[PDB]
Amino acid sequence: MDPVSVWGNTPLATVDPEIHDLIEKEKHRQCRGIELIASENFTSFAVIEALGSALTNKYSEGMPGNRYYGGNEFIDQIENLCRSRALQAFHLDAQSWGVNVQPYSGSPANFAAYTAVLNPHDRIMGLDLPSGGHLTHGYYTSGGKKISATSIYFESLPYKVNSTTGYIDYDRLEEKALDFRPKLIICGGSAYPRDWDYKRFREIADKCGALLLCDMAHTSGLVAAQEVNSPFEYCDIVTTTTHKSLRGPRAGMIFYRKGPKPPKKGQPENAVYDFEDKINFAVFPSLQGGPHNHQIGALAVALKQAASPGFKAYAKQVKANAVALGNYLMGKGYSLVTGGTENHLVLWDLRPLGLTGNKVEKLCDLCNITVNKNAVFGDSSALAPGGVRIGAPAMTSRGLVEKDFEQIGEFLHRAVTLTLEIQKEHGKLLKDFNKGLVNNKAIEDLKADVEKFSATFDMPGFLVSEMKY
Amino acid sequence: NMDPVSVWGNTPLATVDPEIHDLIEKEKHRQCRGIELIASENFTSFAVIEALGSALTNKYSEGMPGNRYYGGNEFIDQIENLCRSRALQAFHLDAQSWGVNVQPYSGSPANFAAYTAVLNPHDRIMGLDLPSGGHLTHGYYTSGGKKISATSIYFESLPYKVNSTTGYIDYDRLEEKALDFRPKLIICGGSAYPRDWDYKRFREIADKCGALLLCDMAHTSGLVAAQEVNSPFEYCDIVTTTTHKSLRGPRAGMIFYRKGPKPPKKGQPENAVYDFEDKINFAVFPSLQGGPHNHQIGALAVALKQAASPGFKAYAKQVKANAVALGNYLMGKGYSLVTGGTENHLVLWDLRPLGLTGNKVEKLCDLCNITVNKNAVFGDSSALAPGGVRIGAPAMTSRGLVEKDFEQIGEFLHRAVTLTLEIQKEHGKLLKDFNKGLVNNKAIEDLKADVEKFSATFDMPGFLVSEMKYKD
Amino acid sequence: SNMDPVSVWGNTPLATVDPEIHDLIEKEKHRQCRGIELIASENFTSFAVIEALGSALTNKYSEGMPGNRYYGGNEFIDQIENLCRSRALQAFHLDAQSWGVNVQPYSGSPANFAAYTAVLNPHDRIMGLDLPSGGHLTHGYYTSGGKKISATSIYFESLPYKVNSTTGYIDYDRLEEKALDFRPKLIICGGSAYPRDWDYKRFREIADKCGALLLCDMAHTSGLVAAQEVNSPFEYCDIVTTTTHKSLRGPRAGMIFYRKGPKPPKKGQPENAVYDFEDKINFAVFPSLQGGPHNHQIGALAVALKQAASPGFKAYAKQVKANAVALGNYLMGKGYSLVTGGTENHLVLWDLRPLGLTGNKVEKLCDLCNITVNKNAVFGDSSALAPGGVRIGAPAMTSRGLVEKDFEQIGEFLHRAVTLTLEIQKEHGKLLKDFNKGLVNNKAIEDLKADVEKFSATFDMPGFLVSEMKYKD
Amino acid sequence: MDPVSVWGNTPLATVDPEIHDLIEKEKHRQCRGIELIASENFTSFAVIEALGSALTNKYSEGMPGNRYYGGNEFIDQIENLCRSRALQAFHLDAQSWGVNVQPYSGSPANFAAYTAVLNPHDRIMGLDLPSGGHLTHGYYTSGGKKISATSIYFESLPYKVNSTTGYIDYDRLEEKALDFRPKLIICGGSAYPRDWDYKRFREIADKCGALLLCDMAHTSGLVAAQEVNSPFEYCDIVTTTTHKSLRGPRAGMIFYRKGPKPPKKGQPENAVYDFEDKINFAVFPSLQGGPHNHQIGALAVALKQAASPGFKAYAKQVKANAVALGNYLMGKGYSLVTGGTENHLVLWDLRPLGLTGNKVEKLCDLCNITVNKNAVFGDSSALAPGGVRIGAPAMTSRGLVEKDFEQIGEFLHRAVTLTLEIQKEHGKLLKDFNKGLVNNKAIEDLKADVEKFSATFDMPGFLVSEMKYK
Ligand SMILES: Nc1nc2c(c(=O)[nH]1)N(C=O)[C@@H](CNc1ccc(C(=O)N[C@@H](CCC(=O)O)C(=O)O)cc1)CN2
Ligand SMILES: Nc1nc2c(c(=O)[nH]1)N(C=O)[C@@H](CNc1ccc(C(=O)N[C@@H](CCC(=O)O)C(=O)O)cc1)CN2
Ligand SMILES: Cc1ncc(COP(=O)(O)O)c(CNCC(=O)O)c1O
Ligand SMILES: Cc1ncc(COP(=O)(O)O)c(CNCC(=O)O)c1O
Ligand SMILES: Cc1ncc(COP(=O)(O)O)c(CNCC(=O)O)c1O
Ligand SMILES: Cc1ncc(COP(=O)(O)O)c(CNCC(=O)O)c1O
Repeated sequence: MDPVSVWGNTPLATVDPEIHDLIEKEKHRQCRGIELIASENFTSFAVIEALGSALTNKYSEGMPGNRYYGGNEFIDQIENLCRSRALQAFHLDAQSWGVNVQPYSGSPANFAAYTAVLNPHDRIMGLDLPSGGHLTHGYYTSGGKKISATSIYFESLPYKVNSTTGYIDYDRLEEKALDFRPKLIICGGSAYPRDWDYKRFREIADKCGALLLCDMAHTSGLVAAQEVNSPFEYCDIVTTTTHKSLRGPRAGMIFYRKGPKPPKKGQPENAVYDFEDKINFAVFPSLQGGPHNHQIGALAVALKQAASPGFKAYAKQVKANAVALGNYLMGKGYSLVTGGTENHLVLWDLRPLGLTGNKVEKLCDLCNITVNKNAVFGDSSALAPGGVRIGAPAMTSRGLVEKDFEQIGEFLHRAVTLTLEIQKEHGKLLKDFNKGLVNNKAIEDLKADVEKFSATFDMPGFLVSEMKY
Repeated sequence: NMDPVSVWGNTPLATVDPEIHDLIEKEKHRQCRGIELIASENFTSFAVIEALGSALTNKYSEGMPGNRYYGGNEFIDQIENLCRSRALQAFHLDAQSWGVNVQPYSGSPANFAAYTAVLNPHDRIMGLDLPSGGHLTHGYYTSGGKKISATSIYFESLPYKVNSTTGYIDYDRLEEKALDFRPKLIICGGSAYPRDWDYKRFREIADKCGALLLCDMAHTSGLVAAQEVNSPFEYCDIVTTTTHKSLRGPRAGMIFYRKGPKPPKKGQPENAVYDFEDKINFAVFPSLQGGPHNHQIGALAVALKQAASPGFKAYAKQVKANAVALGNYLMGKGYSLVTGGTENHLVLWDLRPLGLTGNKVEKLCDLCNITVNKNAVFGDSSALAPGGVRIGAPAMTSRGLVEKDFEQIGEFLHRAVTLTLEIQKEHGKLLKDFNKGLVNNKAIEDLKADVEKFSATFDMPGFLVSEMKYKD
Repeated sequence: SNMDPVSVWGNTPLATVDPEIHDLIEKEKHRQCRGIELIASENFTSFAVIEALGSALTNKYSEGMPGNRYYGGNEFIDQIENLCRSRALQAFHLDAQSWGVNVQPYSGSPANFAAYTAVLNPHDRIMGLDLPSGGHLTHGYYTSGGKKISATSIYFESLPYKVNSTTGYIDYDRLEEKALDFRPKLIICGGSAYPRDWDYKRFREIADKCGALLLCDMAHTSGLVAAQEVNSPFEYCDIVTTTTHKSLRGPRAGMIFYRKGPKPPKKGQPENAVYDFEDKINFAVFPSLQGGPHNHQIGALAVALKQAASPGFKAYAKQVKANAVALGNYLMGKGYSLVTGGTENHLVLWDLRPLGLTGNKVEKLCDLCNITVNKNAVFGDSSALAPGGVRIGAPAMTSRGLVEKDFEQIGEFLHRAVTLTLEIQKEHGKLLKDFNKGLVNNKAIEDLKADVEKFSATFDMPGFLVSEMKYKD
Repeated sequence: MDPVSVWGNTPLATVDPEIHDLIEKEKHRQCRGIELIASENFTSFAVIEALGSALTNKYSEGMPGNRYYGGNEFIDQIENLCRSRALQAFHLDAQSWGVNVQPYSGSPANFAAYTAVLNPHDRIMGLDLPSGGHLTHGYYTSGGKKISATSIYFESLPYKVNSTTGYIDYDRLEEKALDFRPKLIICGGSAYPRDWDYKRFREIADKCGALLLCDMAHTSGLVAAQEVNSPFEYCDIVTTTTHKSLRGPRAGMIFYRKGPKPPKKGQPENAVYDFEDKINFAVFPSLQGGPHNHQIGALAVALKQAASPGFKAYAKQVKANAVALGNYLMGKGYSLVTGGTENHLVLWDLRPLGLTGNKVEKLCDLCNITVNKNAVFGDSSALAPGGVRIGAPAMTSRGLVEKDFEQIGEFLHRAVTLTLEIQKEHGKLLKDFNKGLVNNKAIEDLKADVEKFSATFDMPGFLVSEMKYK
């Protein structure tokens, strides 16, 4: 065999220079560009140290103090600490709320949450994907093609935003819920630029007999910082990712109510919530196997970080940065969904200009401007949807303030002005528009300007001064 | 006022979070000061860990390489491409005949994705019964009818069993059951089965009943990569696996699927090609998962390189030799091993002839720094107090232990079980009474000290012991 | 310990084998011709139909299709079933290369469940008219409280469409909107208490927009359809189901019509594409859902389908519609509220809530007066026990020969019944147990029963000779 | 409009001469041949008079006293009498049993019974169709094709008879039930020639947690006459048709337990059965609409007839006739599944002779001998199965006794010998064999002998001229 030191203790740069080289290049990409994917962030080195740790070695199926394996003395303390810090980060009373921190990621957390409270084929309603909801909110297409497993194993009827204002159509939602009678109503979304009227969602849920779940994955950092409405006030269950605005590792959690139910006509006195055992069982043994304890430890670190005054100031800045970027784009005459934002992102409708989102995402990516084409209301094609989604969390984490985001706006303005000029000269068909991308001097200049701008800012997670490139 | 970036973002865990830092340091200590015998556990390499804890965690990359839903994946695509190519290479697969998806978060998501790819809800599956050695996700429901795995809720499961006396898979009963039940999918591979699999026979059975054949090689994938056990790829349509067990990688999953022309079947169009790739990819994303965890994928690409090396082959040989040597020691003491030995990395130990349940042995061992898990054995209904303990060699073999060290582990386990027997005789079989013997017990203290001394004489992969906070 | 002679058990009349059942049937015969039968789904079928219904045809097992049976001995059963199917196509003026029919469903609800089983997998999506809006149980009925009632809401995923709250007409825009979000595999039209005709053309437009199959359940108006007195669903629907005992005036049975031959031009469908319903629908009926056909029903149905094709039957269906209108006009001449303010078919749906009444009260008092109706849900109802309406149909009494002025008398009898219901309620309270107290020893109920009976006995009765009947007064 | 008397009172022979002629030809066919379909019977004129009556005109959804329509004063009394005569015919205590008599037929009864106690995709086990079970007992084929909706809306795992004895393999049933964990186990069958160990079925159901349902459709008449084991002693639910050995109209019935549950380790004290409301709801409003009241009335007549001493003697004779036919066939060296019968039918395995049942059924049909081809153990083809099923109820109703059924045995022996000869001349292929079914002198002679034989017997189901006084 090989001595332990050789295969087991040698650094990555020697054991696997090919992968090491690719990681170093990805590290250089991350701080040499403008990273505007609304679901991305740059997590802390401390989170990354817990992530890449011996915690990966441990099997710990079960719950702390009730495991299927020996050896979990410290894994249990880690998971317990993570759970308690999660309640604290979101200002929850442990007698009123519990949390499962084992979901591998956001989509597993939602599927487990649904499995906990729903039987196969029970009805759900979530925000329609083109209106800003997530895949796992029951997404099938307007052509009736079932995409998400949440529209396969359950019966989805999505609700939509107002086609002209972009705000959730609460009236239609209530009418729909009353006809369809969902077992579960989901709120929260992936590309909705406004806050959520959780009070109205509760009102509606109560009127049709549904459970109410909020998926706060995108805004969970703003929620912890109390910079947006808290779903916990009104929802039975709250799921979330931990890697977005929360700035943690890639993981999920499922919060659930505990204790006495609020008085409701038709329900016994002393009625208590009964989510905890079902939610735990749905994560394990129903759906997952071994928890990823390096994720839980990393999560515990990020949850402590999210409770700090500094994180709260970061969340304020994210919102202020998104507003300042949005105001810049509208000041150039561009069209934002709902005409502004209340959170970390803006949804920018490109159809009034003539372009689809893949065109500007492709050109932007050539300029080290990382966005993602994103569905907008009415869209039927995931290849060429009508908009781009831009978020502030990632570059806010690198220290940027409003003026820097106005310069980001300026770069996007240039990128889109180039996009239209390439379209007005080489056509609207895709491959014909690709022609204007090869050896484009204005792209190279925009790229050079973007790299120059990006390199002026700090980078969490790792030392620029030690990276290979 | 926002924190300066370095203050929250560039400072070490030791400073940002002393509590978690200390707990990770205690766990690192616990990992090298005991004997780790959980068959599904391993100690992965520092190189794997360096990729796992990396900026790769920052990137959203839904889709496939070259077909993503986000910009910025120039290097993610190369890493995932590399990871998939090394996966095929590790298992000696022709890329015209096999593809792989390396995005599943873990083994259970890999299986549920593979099922979702090829099955509609409520379709029929057949896997090894859990008390016979099969995994949760192979359709586990209890002998009392209680649906446990979601793979028994969203699909219709009919488990097959081992022979009640011999402990080997009853292939005749499996075929008879399969022909009556008519499953869409037959699953092989196990979690607590100590023998190799007659995959050729599984193929014949699957052909007779029209079923797909999937092997879950999570436990033995390391031995398969080293060609130390039967390869499921010769006969199975689909192979799922985890990567953190005998394969010694990160925690992740992998789905392998055939590609290219299908073999001849009467009633098949000629020039018929497999059609798994698109379905399997689609099942993983956008059907079930969201963003890949690229730090896992990167770490996996590193582990797959390490598993394709001569030293890993010799590791896999040693793992098997250690399990055998340990099984022989235990059996020499009169202990019952299911199937009377092993052909892989684990032994399944039936404690019932001793008048013991595995939770008692597990608890006592844990106090002695011997880390095992209680395990169901044939006929068990209690997951709380099943009739067995399961012992594996991958983890301690990765620390450099050879047969004589595993005979020593056999003796420690012998002492552990003898002690458990003594506690029970003094205080009683009830768990509340038995626990009364676990407190201030000098022989537990003594066995623990002996285990810690033995365990401390071996190297540890993954981190430098000279660097750890708790060296004593 | 000996076997009875065959004739003793097997050839003796009901009147001697079973005096108690014979007497009860004689009392039901008396009941049927001595009151006013206004249940919209009831009719009085012919003696000829009844003679086929009670026949040796009941003795035969004939699973399968004519010429492809699982039993021998079907030489004549095959000819009867073929004649029934061909007469079914002819009664609805269907080209046999464009339409086929299955005449084995035991009744209307089996017919629908089979039609759905043929074209749907379990949990597939369906949209039918909401029951309080006029749709049938088997059209996906679950309550506004979310309780699944019909198995069609258990084995399939239902989303009902509704009428406009104020007008009572189907809200076609809301249906289209709902269909586009819900994406049903099947849209159902036809109803049980919808008093207007159906815009089948619009249903086809909606169904094509969402890629759904389109099925019409014409159970209630099938007689009016055969007579070409209402819109024909066959122009626009893929599948048409129906009972045969309602306005069609036959036995209790069901039928499933389905298209055959080339499919009309649709972008995305291959050229030379043909319908593929026949095998699927037959298989759903048998072996999937039913066992042996009820050949006495099929024979009787064959008789009814011949009778439905006659000039006299078309005149019947015109008189049914004229009678319903005359009755509706009389009722709203008194200020009563009919849903949609009138009718285009055989029934009216009478919303009693503006009177402060529920249908179960009116139904109970009517029954005591020999006026046979049924309480019936109206828009917004949640209670099947005490719904807000009563439904009145013309088919049964029209079959006894009643014309418009007779139906205006019926309206007056109904007006008197509702007035008495109001007085009993005013005097005895609105709670059911208190209202019931006013139904005992009530002279006006006695008087109205007497007037109804004397009116009722002035008309003929199909199905049996009143001159042979045991209870002639 | 036609006067009422023209369209509505004129007899069938004038309104519709075509259908009248076909019915008359069918009556002639029924009394001129030998009717051996085990599921067929000749019902009484009294039953038929109730079936063809003004009861067909009434809508009566709901239960007696709780209808969705007015006017049910007398339909309620008819249905109540039907239900109580159903309990009486099967010697059931009304405190311990209820019955729903609205199922349109046997298959509707079973699907409703299952819908009452099962959720979609719940697990059931019934006797495999080639082993003798019914379509509605979860039938999918050995090639895995779902055939019955009971294998589509529910999850079926059939249990089989012993391959070599033809008797149900109870040990394998138990083993299967323990592995599969069905919610419902069904017993009773369509082509099983032996009685059922209901005691063992109860033991197996108690052991795996399942409800136990008997579909007694084929033997219900023998059950009412207490000539076979009663399923009611051990089963939670008993479904049945009424038109087979029970000699009634085509209808279904669902019996269900009521009252205190028998002592069971785990069940709370004072536990009561809770089937009634669920069974009623499953029939209506879940699955059916309006009851067919003319069937309910005709059923009430048949149930009174089934309670009689003469019907008990009929049931004895059915069983004696099946035994005598079975012994005659075996005496010719033919193979019967299980080597005999304990009920009304014999299942005849034609494979040892190189024959499939469709050939025998076709030939027999040409000779006015009405049988049905029938699957036997191992069969995959429904078109050309391995056997023929022969039943005694119908001929017995015409007064035939053991010697008459031995002559039937001889006609069957002649028919099969004649089939084994048309297959030497013409070949095993259907289209080939089929050529010998035209201008066959032996077929013609056999048909004439069968005719002469059948014409010597009485026939129920028309009115006797002397009784034209009442
Ligand atoms: N053969 C085999 N052994 C194995 C596993 C496996 O999948 N297969 N496991 C990992 O792969 C662990 C055991 N996984 C299990 C998880 C839940 C239950 C179970 O029956 N849970 C019920 C009862 C709980 C109780 O009794 O306290 C429940 O959760 O309610 C059994 C085994 C370790 N050993
Ligand atoms: N054991 C048993 N015998 C019985 C019946 C039964 O239900 N069970 N039957 C009454 O209860 C009749 C047979 N009923 C059957 C109906 C359909 C199929 C069947 O498998 N049909 C397929 C194959 C068609 C073909 O091969 O041509 C199909 O319809 O697609 C089999 C038997 C008479 N004998
Ligand atoms: C055969 C098999 N398949 C899949 C899994 C699941 O892997 P994850 O825990 O990553 O989901 C396991 C885990 N079994 C763990 C054990 O046997 O102890 C397994 O044994
Ligand atoms: C609202 C929401 N919920 C759950 C998830 C799932 O997280 P995972 O990818 O870890 O499964 C996402 C991810 N959406 C990513 C994006 O909006 O770009 C999300 O936006
Ligand atoms: C056991 C059994 N159960 C139910 C039925 C169905 O009855 P209906 O055909 O009325 O739906 C049958 C009919 N089997 C007919 C035969 O054996 O020939 C049956 O044999
Ligand atoms: C539209 C419609 N479809 C099907 C049926 C069912 O017929 P059966 O009862 O034979 O199952 C009805 C009966 N409804 C009766 C009524 O409206 O009063 C109906 O109105």
